[PDB]
Amino acid sequence: YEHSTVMPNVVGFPYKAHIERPGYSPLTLQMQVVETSLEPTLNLEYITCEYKTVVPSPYVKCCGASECSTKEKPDYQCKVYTGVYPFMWGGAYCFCDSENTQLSEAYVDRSDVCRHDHASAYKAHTASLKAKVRVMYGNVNQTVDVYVNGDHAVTIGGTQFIFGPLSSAWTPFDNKIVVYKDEVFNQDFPPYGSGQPGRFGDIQSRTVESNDLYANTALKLARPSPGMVHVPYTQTPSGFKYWLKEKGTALNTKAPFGCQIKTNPVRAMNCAVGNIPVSMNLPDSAFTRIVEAPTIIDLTCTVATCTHSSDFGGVLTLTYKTDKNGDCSVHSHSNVATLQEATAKVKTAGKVTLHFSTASASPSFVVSLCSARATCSASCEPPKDHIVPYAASHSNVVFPDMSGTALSWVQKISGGLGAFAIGAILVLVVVTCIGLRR
Amino acid sequence: YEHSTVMPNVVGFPYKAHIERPGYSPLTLQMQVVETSLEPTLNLEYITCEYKTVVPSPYVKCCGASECSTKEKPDYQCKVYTGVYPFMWGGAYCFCDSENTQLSEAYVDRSDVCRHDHASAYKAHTASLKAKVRVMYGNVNQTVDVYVNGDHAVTIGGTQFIFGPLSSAWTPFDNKIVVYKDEVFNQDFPPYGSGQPGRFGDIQSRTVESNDLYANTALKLARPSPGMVHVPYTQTPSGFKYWLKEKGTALNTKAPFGCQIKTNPVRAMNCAVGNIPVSMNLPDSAFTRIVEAPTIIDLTCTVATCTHSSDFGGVLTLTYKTDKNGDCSVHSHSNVATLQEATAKVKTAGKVTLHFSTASASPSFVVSLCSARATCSASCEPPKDHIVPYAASHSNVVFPDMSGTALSWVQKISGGLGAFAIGAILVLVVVTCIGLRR
Ligand SMILES: *[C@@H]1O[C@H](CO)[C@@H](O[C@@H]2O[C@H](CO)[C@@H](O[C@@H]3O[C@H](CO)[C@@H](O)[C@H](O)[C@@H]3O)[C@H](O)[C@H]2NC(C)=O)[C@H](O)[C@H]1NC(C)=O
Ligand SMILES: *[C@@H]1O[C@H](CO)[C@@H](O[C@@H]2O[C@H](CO)[C@@H](O[C@@H]3O[C@H](CO)[C@@H](O)[C@H](O)[C@@H]3O)[C@H](O)[C@H]2NC(C)=O)[C@H](O)[C@H]1NC(C)=O
Ligand SMILES: *[C@@H]1O[C@H](CO)[C@@H](O[C@@H]2O[C@H](CO)[C@@H](O[C@@H]3O[C@H](CO)[C@@H](O)[C@H](O)[C@@H]3O)[C@H](O)[C@H]2NC(C)=O)[C@H](O)[C@H]1NC(C)=O
Ligand SMILES: *[C@@H]1O[C@H](CO)[C@@H](O[C@@H]2O[C@H](CO)[C@@H](O[C@@H]3O[C@H](CO)[C@@H](O)[C@H](O)[C@@H]3O)[C@H](O)[C@H]2NC(C)=O)[C@H](O)[C@H]1NC(C)=O
Repeated sequence: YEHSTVMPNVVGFPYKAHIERPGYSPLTLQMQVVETSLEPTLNLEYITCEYKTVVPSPYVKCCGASECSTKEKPDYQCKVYTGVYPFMWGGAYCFCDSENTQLSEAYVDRSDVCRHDHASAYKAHTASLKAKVRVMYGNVNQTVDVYVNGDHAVTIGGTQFIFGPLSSAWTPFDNKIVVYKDEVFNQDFPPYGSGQPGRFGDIQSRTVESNDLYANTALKLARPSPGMVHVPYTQTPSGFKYWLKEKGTALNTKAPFGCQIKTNPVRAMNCAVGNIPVSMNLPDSAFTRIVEAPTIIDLTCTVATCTHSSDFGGVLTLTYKTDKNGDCSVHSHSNVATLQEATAKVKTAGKVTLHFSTASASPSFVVSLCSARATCSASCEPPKDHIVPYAASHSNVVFPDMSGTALSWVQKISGGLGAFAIGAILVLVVVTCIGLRR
Repeated sequence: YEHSTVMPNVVGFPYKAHIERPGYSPLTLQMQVVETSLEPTLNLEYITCEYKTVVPSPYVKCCGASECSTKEKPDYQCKVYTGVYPFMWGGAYCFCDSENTQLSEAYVDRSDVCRHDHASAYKAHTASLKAKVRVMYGNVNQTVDVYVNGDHAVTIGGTQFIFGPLSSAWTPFDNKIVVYKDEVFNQDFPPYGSGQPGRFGDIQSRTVESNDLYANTALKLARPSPGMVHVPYTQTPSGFKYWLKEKGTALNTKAPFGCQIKTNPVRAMNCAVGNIPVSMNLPDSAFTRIVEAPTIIDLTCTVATCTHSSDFGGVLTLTYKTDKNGDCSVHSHSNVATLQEATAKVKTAGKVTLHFSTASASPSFVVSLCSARATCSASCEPPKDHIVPYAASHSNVVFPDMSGTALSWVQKISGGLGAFAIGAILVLVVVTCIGLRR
């Protein structure tokens, strides 16, 4: 028996579906979303880590000269000075007083611990939703892992379940992403090969193990002081170490809809948005023939107490007359009130109790026990607690019924005004007819 | 010196850009797309391969009964038969005449070579382009590998190049893709866990190493014949073997725009569509001071022969008076004609020759030698060869100049008719003015 439904994408909300086969007693399912996971698709752009400047020892040439040699090193620098007269602890070598040269050399390189501490720059698009649902009906429990898209069928006790694509297409990750350890940032990073010194991305590597490196950190050599051997240099500080202390905010403490961001793999979890269509296919063994089900007649519904609070703040009583004692399925056909239980024990005593949760001043809904029906109306008083540590258990519907107190007053006033207008129109029509018949 | 341009995405087309700095002599670059690659993004769905049926030896219970036991195996079928009386070569065992029992057991499993011969079912989206552009100018000649999007800057001899995103967003891969060896198929495969027996996807595995397996081949057991031990069964043949014989076509021999499809990784190469914006940043050492370059005056452009064919079938001549000899940078400012060379040696003899390729009956373009200018117009005759094995070297513009023979005839006829109409209008105006003056 094929069936379909639409259920909210809220974690912990006890959705109940009612299936009415005409040759069998009604059946009630319960589906709950234990966990979700919004998995995006990532493409690595480059990898940034702190750099490490390498300064080889100077080559002081005594009584001669040396020439600069170019090399293919990241941000390589080389210069030759003239007129150096160095000194050491024992004395001063380079016997020639003035005709000596010193060759300074330096270049940048990736750090030693870059494999353990680096920031990745990604591109995020086309998120894929994956969920873990709990399905319980009849006497079968289970929890399953289902991809939320129209092409994954999972069977739970002979029933084939297909969870349709999510209603919305909203993702909390922008096009460009920077990932560091366990934090995700919505950042716009410079393109590869065009990084600026002192800021994020001064040195960039295509991959952790990639040999190629692009470095732009304004390394500049200076002339050594007289009578010294030190190879002076200057360089703008690391851009990664600066970005560490001035990155600002995150996405963990910034994401909308109250969903946590994690890493490895990057994903946003338990993130309440949209609706999830569901398609089923049940075998004949799930239902019970109508002859076995108890026969219920003369169903009347009364409400003892009501309080439109987050938890189940209502009590329901049903009176009936039965021939045998068995099991019925209880369902509410409107989303203004949600029943706590899905089955009840019908007995010859003719009285059962139910719990429901509502969020309107005056609810009106029809409840069914096995095959019977009954219309319930009640007056609910507001609660007293200001704040509670648990989520809402109702569908958040506030508009009262047309038979409520406020709507009754509105109806009475509008009826009086309409009666006055009708009398006015009748008098005017009578006068016009009398005038025209003259 | 920042510059920007737009160059076609055609392999082998010799695009030349003209950079005219106000303080320096003009420059002509040459860019060429040697190779192109279009890489989609794939998400593996499952793996399919030929199955193998495992039939354990029957358990014949002499003088007794046996009971079937359920197991968690892919497509497990077990049945118990009564009244069997097996036989062997020497004699029949199970002494009891009819109180025997045989237990038939069978189940299906992944084949032995499924790790070597299998087809992957992907989902392809958000293709990314990548090219290999050869850039040559002055004394620079190099080939670079570039990502064709606004986020990769590559330095060629001191100049920064940023190749913008492709103009169009056309990709030849549908949403769903099936890959086999070196062939890509545009196919719609059944969802995981809902495969049908006999067709593609009868057995599905989430990954080649994944332990779980979904199998649905309609394996059914039958009662053994009297006096034999054989465990009969019937099964729908493999779906992979049907698919290999009824897959139909491919994408290698079906893709538009004449672009080859290759596998490992999945990619479409040399696929001519759209335009590639190019951004540049040149240093001041590439140009030459206008004082050093020769001065050109009294430039006349005369066309010797023209034939609007695919190759460079036009010969051009330039006459000039120059003070000193050096190098110039020729260029054509209209895409009607495409020159072959981007540099000519000027001499005191005042005569240089150039080749161009055009595809219109009567072209009209303005050519510039260093800083001079000249307008060229010529009459071209069609070529006789019907088919040639090389691509067109022109921009394929056919509309002739307003000075061409056909448009000259049109202009003359329209002018005659307009003169007639103007004369008639004047006659009518004079007549009506005289009439109104009375
Ligand atoms: C031992 O110490 C003496 C100290 O003078 C060194 O003699 C010096 O040798 C250099 C290299 O041959 C000379 O430089 C040359 O200078 C001329 C100009 O006169 C120039 O044309 C050459 O190209 C070269 O640069 C230097 O003049 C000379 N000293 C003097 C005072 O003339 C000698 O090289 C040392 N030997 C060793 C093994 O250390
Ligand atoms: C379907 O399976 C789930 C999970 O096994 C069942 O939920 C489990 O319900 C039992 C009680 O019926 C829970 O045990 C008790 O939980 C309370 C929670 O405060 C704890 O204080 C007690 O010490 C005791 O452990 C159990 O925790 C709970 N499991 C989970 C994961 O929530 C569910 O009841 C099953 N369906 C049916 C119809 O039984
Ligand atoms: C040697 O051969 C004799 C053949 O007579 C075997 O005796 C057979 O033993 C089995 C033991 O299970 C008897 O089966 C039983 O049959 C009764 C009545 O049908 C049934 O109610 C029980 O549930 C059980 O199935 C079988 O009747 C009996 N054959 C007879 C009495 O003719 C003996 O087991 C053999 N010894 C071996 C194989 O070691
Ligand atoms: C700019 O540099 C490229 C390479 O960096 C030059 O490409 C060269 O192109 C010519 C022909 O287009 C190649 O010569 C060919 O060699 C093969 C070898 O079998 C021969 O069969 C052909 O008939 C032809 O002679 C040459 O190898 C190639 N240079 C390479 C690959 O290094 C290009 O010519 C340069 N630009 C200019 C204006 O010279």
